[PDB]
Amino acid sequence: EITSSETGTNNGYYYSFWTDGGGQVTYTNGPAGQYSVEWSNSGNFVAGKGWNPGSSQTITYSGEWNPNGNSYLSVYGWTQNPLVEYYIVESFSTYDPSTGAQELGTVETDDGTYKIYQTTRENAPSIEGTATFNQYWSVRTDHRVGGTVTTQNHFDAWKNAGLEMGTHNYMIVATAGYQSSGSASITVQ
Ligand SMILES: [Zn+2]
Ligand SMILES: [Zn+2]
Repeated sequence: EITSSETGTNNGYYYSFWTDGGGQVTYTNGPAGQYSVEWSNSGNFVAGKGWNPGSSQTITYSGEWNPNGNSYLSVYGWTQNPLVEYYIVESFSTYDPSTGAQELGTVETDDGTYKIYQTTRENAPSIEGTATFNQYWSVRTDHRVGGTVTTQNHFDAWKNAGLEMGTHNYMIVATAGYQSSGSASITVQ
């Protein structure tokens, strides 16, 4: 359906499709909370459906995620003032996003354990344009596709660990890839 970056609202869900234009990345909206993405020798992309703005709602999602190479399935979003990109990583394939970060703790929620990390990005694409911003990570120890994410438990754990959150911008269930191929079909319930 679309092959270049776009945001909108479809069947009552915010959607964000971002690609740096590398290889081929194809996104489609489905009924209700559903989206599909297919990608071949991609650059960096992030795609999904959810809310704008995010509250700190309990997310339920279903579907399938079939990467061949580097990909993450995550609750993904932004805060503003301060500018923060955050990830609650449910699965990653061939590359752990927290590589080269101090573990700041763990949080137990939704029948799993998540390792907490903070990174910085310098002169990087953001919802505000080229910027410097912190990235917060919750990375599940037992990878899964589907289930419940109690986002407030992650936000509270990050704040407990001294990681400041801003005003919530969007929050989506995202499929991310980098220099990989794959497909995914995800429904936000
Ligand atoms: Zn995995
Ligand atoms: Zn398992």
